[PDB]
Amino acid sequence: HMKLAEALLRALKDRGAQAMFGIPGDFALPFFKVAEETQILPLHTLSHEPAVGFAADAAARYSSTLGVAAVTYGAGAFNMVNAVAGAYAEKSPVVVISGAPGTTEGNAGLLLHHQGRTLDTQFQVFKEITVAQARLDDPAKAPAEIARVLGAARAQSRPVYLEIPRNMVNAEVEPVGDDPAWPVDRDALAACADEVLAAMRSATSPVLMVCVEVRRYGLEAKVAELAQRLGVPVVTTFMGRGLLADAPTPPLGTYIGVAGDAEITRLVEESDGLFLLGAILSDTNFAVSQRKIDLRKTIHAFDRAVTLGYHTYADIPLAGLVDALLERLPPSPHAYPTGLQADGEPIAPMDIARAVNDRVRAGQEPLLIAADMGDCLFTAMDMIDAGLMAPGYYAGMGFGVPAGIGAQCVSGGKRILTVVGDGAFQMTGWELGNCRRLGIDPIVILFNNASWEMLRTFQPESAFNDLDDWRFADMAAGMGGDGVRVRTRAELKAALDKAFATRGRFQLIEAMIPRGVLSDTLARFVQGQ
Amino acid sequence: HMKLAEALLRALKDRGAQAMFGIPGDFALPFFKVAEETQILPLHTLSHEPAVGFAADAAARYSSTLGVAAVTYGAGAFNMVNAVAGAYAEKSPVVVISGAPGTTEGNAGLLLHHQGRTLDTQFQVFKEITVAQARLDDPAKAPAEIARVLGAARAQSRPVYLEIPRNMVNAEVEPVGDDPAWPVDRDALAACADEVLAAMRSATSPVLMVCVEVRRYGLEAKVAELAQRLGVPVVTTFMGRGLLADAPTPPLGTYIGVAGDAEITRLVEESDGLFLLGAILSDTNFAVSQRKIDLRKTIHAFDRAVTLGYHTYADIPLAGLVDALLERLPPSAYPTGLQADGEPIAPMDIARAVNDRVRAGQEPLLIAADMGDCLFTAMDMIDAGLMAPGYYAGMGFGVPAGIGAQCVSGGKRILTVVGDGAFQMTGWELGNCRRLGIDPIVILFNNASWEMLRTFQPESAFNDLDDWRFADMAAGMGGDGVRVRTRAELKAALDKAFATRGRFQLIEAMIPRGVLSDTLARFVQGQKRLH
Amino acid sequence: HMKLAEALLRALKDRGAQAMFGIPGDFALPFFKVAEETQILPLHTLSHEPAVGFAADAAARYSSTLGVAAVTYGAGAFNMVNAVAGAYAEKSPVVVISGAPGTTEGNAGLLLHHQGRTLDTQFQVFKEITVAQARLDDPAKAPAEIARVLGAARAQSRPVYLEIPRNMVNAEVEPVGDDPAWPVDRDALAACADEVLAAMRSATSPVLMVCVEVRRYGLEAKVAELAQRLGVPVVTTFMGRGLLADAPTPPLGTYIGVAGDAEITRLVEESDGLFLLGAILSDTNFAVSQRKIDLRKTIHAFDRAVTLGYHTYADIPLAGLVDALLERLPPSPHAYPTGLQADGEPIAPMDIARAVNDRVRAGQEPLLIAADMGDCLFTAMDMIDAGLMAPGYYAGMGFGVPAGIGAQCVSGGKRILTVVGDGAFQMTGWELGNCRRLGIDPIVILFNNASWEMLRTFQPESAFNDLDDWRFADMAAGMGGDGVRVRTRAELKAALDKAFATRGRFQLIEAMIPRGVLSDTLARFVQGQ
Ligand SMILES: Cc1ncc(Cc2csc(CCOP(=O)(O)OP(=O)(O)O)c2C)c(N)n1
Ligand SMILES: Cc1ncc(Cc2csc(CCOP(=O)(O)OP(=O)(O)O)c2C)c(N)n1
Ligand SMILES: Cc1ncc(Cc2csc(CCOP(=O)(O)OP(=O)(O)O)c2C)c(N)n1
Ligand SMILES: O=C(O)C(=O)Cc1ccccc1
Ligand SMILES: O=C(O)C(=O)Cc1ccccc1
Ligand SMILES: O=C(O)C(=O)Cc1ccccc1
Ligand SMILES: O=C(O)C(=O)Cc1ccccc1
Ligand SMILES: O=C(O)C(=O)Cc1ccccc1
Ligand SMILES: O=C(O)C(=O)Cc1ccccc1
Ligand SMILES: [Mg+2]
Ligand SMILES: [Mg+2]
Ligand SMILES: [Mg+2]
Repeated sequence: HMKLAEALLRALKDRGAQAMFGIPGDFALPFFKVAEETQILPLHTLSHEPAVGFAADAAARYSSTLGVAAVTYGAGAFNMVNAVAGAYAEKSPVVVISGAPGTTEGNAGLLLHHQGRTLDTQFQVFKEITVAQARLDDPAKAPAEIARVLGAARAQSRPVYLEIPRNMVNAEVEPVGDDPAWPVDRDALAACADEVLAAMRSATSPVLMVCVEVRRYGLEAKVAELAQRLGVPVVTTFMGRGLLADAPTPPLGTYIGVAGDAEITRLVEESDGLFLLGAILSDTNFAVSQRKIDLRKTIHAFDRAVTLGYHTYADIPLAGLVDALLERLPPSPHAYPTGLQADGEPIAPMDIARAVNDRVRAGQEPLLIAADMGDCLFTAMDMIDAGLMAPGYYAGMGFGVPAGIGAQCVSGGKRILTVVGDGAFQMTGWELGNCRRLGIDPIVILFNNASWEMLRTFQPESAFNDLDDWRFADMAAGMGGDGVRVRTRAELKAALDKAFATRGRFQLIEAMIPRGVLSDTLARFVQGQ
Repeated sequence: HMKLAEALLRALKDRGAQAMFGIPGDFALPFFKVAEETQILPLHTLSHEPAVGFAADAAARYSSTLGVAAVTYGAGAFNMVNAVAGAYAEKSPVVVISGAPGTTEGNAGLLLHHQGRTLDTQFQVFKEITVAQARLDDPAKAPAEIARVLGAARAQSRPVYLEIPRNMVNAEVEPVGDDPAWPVDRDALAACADEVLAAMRSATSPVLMVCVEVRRYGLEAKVAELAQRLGVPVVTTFMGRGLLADAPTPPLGTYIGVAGDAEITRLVEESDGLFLLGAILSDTNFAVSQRKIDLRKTIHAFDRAVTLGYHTYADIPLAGLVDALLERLPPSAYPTGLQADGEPIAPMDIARAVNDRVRAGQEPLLIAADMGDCLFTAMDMIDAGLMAPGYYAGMGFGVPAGIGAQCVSGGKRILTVVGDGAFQMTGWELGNCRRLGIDPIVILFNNASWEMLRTFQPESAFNDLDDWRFADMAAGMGGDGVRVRTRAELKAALDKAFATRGRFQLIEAMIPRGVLSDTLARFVQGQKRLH
Repeated sequence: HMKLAEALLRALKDRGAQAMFGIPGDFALPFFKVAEETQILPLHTLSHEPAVGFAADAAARYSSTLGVAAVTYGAGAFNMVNAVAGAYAEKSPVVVISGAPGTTEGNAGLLLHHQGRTLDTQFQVFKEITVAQARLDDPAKAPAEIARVLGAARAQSRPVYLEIPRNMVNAEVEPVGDDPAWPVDRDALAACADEVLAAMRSATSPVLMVCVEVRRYGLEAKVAELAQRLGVPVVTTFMGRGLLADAPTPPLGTYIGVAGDAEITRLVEESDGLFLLGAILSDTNFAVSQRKIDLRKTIHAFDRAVTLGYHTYADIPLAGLVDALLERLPPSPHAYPTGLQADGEPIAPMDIARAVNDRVRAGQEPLLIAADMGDCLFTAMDMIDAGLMAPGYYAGMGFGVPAGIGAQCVSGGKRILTVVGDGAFQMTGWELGNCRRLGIDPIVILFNNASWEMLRTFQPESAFNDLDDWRFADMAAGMGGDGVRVRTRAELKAALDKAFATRGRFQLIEAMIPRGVLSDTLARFVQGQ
């Protein structure tokens, strides 16, 4: 036997969790107390719950494991609905742990601070944005519930929800067992793999298109081998940008329809054997298509199913399929913008892409990139990376900075490059004030165009997309980092070199960008939509 | 523009409805008044709501069309839940029409007679046993709703629910248009047909097994042609007994595993190309198997889907698949000898009697059977089709079904087989024959017992029933009854029943307790294994 | 420990159940086996499930206790929805026990005979017509579930639902404990009783109107004492006809608005202190009011609440209130149609009322009366009785005959008088064929007018209300009873005398009644509606 809170933390750690992010409240104090005193999982606090969710999500994307977000009842949990809905959409297994009233509280005739219409209102809301839930209000059942919920998060790669009455944190329970098993029919898998391979082999111009699930289930290496053995080109989706960064043979590029490279777009759209491997069928990934794409003519492996030839194979895990394909195969690109003119001219999005890329070509091992939504994301699309995480489908802003924070918190010393615009920084960039206590020194390039540019690009006439010029670099000092505003390419270049040479605190390079000055990609992308 | 009730009755007739069965109640009197006056559909009344449902259901089964059951709010509707769940389970499109309180009633601080906990309670209940429902409380929208709902009933071949406030019965509305269109992807259909056909051709011993949907969608003639072009034997499921009764080449037989003909069973379970066409995967159809059949290795077309090779093709209508297959293909013993002596009557003697008449020239009658040894015996009868609750297995279906079918059979007589247990539930409906202008022949297997249950658990006393003199009670209901105890009397009684028209003919056959068809005996043991 | 089925039967018996009615099916065989071999509760089978429900309901109304109805999965249970919905409406605590597939059945890839869309479909349907439900699929929990469900049936006086997987019938469990307790605030009760008494004392013409709950909770004797101590007249509702039959001072009559006695109607409608004690606020009870009745000006005690003076007292049990009123009070009629002319003239409804009433006045102790819906009920309204049960609010037909059967099954030798019309007899009158095996000999007076008269009375023009003339008396013999058709008052009188003098089998007096010939009450009642 052991305390329930302790059994839970150990169960998470046993399943790969590397840390726990959170913000306490009276309902969660007992649980945080156990998390801090046991130190089973490193405890990192943030300033506002959205960042807690985003960071757990990034830690999960970074290591392809479970992310852990702990909050208090109501004020905490409801403040994380947006980040969780986003993790659900982009299939990131974030474990939401919320404190709640004790099992005997609420029967005094009084309404309790933080509750919704009913004490169960919060549970009801999270049912909508998670794949499994459990209220750990029965010691006898807790272990099975925990294994069931965490088991679901790992299999479905989506968020789960655990509610812990505060009087149960220290209740004695048996250790948590293994995840329930999800049966897989060997004959179905065999047949599916046989039909998929045959479809790829009969195609004249086959294309392997990789997306999120490839990372979620840790299949990047195996999938590079599959492309290798099949002898076909690999292209990522917009959502899947950054996949196979460590592959001996990198993908040919990223498919962005009318907004991406013309040859990749033609290769993808004219393919008679397009294998959408673990892809989200989103507008962001396919609405930008120049020529209407017939999804029914593709091979689609997603959500533990495989569809092709107008029919679906149920209960087929991506990992199982990849292994099955490999077993049947015997052993055995778009240019990056470069050459930045570090002079006295104004900074444009692509100049930032060039600066980054030039240091790498010059010898700097690339950095994993965390990106927020805005032109910063369409610009990162042309950056050299060691992986990339961004809200490519949910597209909610605020992800960038806390994602870089969460990822670096578990990166074992490797720095994370963060790209975010002024609108997004206003929302959550402030979380950087926590870098000192957390012990990380991310490099953040803030695209300051004093505007919600993407929206102006969408509806140029409106005035509400105008924003003041916040002196983000001047405020960096107050949050404990080094901030520098840059207006010229030479200042940009120099600032970037200083940032990389300076560790110990966050480096905010505030890049002044004129309104109307965008990356090549964004413009066309918007019009495509 | 026209009255809602009238627009509904026309929409029902436009879709093949042939009659409306029902029992009235104050909340429905208006609706019934219109029906009676407009005569858009013959209005047949019965004694108890369960029969209303079964008859409407039998009528839909007989003509492969919609069935219409009209009842009153609460006391009427709720009393039909069992028949509707059964029609749902057995894919019969029964259209339930219920009278309801006026759109303004129930706002005087008072509860209304017949209502459930809430006025919407009945609606919530029916959502569980219907594929679509609609409360016709908006004249502007009634037409389109009638269309959506009746269309779902037709496409999915299951029951639907229509709730009519009594102050809406005579409300002006536009006429009802066509059902919405469920467009089928031609490319998917093509891929599906090609794969199914390839599988059938690569099999060395293919078998086409037909079940309910074949009749529901009126595909019997096309399936018989399909089998011919494919050159494959046709077998029915237990539920499908009676299918292709009027085909040039009838099915080889009916599969019932350990309880059926050993040859048919062998053919079915050894097949490397078992095509389950419109089949319900029920314990009644397959838990009888000699050896567990691996259903994932069959070709299964059911509920607008087609599964084979461990994958499924969604949105593929059974009729669409049959036609697709036919476009890819170029054209190309019953028990007898009743010994009419003084020996007691056993179930099989009854099949022999029925079959000898057919062999001597009698055109076979369609059979309506209830659940009990009557059904298992009917498995051995020559028929012009047969309807029974072979999956839901709910008793009481027998007599009402026979009645419902004969009401729409344009003169053809229906033979009904039923046990004493089931007759006690709905056999009494025969008292409506005169008024309905029908005279069905009813063979009542009377063993003073719930014999099928005794077979499951012989040690129990509660299966011993009293002896009711059903034949003696026939007269009071307007029919001719005769109780038979010997095989000779059985034979005489049957000839007289066929020779006598104008009144329903009831032949009450006394079967000794503990005497049951081998089929029933083996079926029960077969099912027991599943516990 | 003991077998679950056995624990359940004992729990029912401990709570007053006197019998179990049912029809088996393979899913329920194991349970019926236990019921028959243990004989904890006498087992009575019927022919069709509707009668099972109606009979359980009557047994419950008869002894003011729990009624027990046992059926098989699907074909059995769904066939009882109407009788159960009726018991729910008229507040009769019928315990529905249904057999179901074993906990491990249904996982073989096969659909199971009797199931609805899903295995849980039946459970879902019964939730709509019961106050509590439980699937006894966990031996550990079974005892608590049983006590919770049966506890709810007794407190709320409505049907409950128990589903028993067949593989659980013989599972070992601990004996069932007591019902969970439903707290009652002493101060609230005290205040409520004080305000009610004061309202009755300040009224100039107070009227105590009794309805169903008075019988359901066994308050007839105590309520007669209350009227006695308060010094006020007692009138029943239409639904409550038959209440206080054993009261030293019988009620003044039954309130049926424009369809009842004029003086009772005036007394009720002009009352400044109308106490609706345990009444159903139905159209059948109040829509017949001559003068619109302001329910808000009344005192209403129903469903564990009391409303008066535009306000409601929650959680006030009727029994508690009656006891409270009694504690604050120190110690201390409409004529019956009679004189039947037993001559050669045709039989009319009221003649039947007179025949019955004359035997009683002549010395025959009245019989409890079971009535179906139709003119038979409006006629029984003018009969002398030892109590009366009828679907006075739900108004569903088919209740009559099986109700008389169920009641007599638990009447300990007392005969039950049943009144039913031809339409209703066609539905369930056939259940009489079971009287011999069950050992009862009810007297049944069938009003044969070859018609659904009530409906013709409602819409005279229609032809579909015409019915053939079934020779019910001629068919009685086949069901093992004595049947006699009567056309003249002299035949009626004589038939009734023969019936009472003949015990050993059911006596069916088929009274031929001309169409259009009704009781006085029905005509006006219909027009009132
Ligand atoms: C939580 C949330 N609220 C609003 C929006 C809607 C939006 C999509 S893009 C954008 C403008 C972003 O301006 P930014 O300075 O960050 O970068 P840039 O456009 O290149 O100038 C907004 C407000 C989203 N996606 N999420
Ligand atoms: C509405 C309903 N309630 C109970 C049952 C359960 C049952 C299945 S079989 C059977 C006995 C039938 O006796 P019967 O005399 O009719 O025929 P036979 O067995 O050959 O003697 C019962 C009670 C079903 N299926 N449906
Ligand atoms: C289950 C159910 N279905 C229909 C109805 C609707 C109805 C209310 S009254 C009546 C006619 C009854 O004729 P009966 O011969 O029984 O007695 P009488 O009218 O005096 O001639 C019907 C059909 C109800 N209430 N319940
Ligand atoms: O601890 C919290 O989350 C709070 O909001 C503080 C608090 C605690 C109890 C009542 C009101 C506020
Ligand atoms: O999740 C994303 O946003 C991705 O693009 C996938 C990914 C995540 C982390 C490193 C590389 C790719
Ligand atoms: O018409 C019906 O369905 C009835 O049950 C008759 C009725 C109508 C109004 C109140 C009570 C009974
Ligand atoms: O619906 C049934 O019970 C069947 O067995 C199908 C059927 C119905 C009518 C005639 C032939 C087959
Ligand atoms: O026992 C019952 O309730 C039945 O309906 C009999 C039965 C049992 C198993 C399959 C089909 C019918
Ligand atoms: O429940 C009813 O129908 C009543 O009228 C109440 C009643 C029941 C049994 C005996 C006396 C009164
Ligand atoms: Mg901006
Ligand atoms: Mg029998
Ligand atoms: Mg009548």
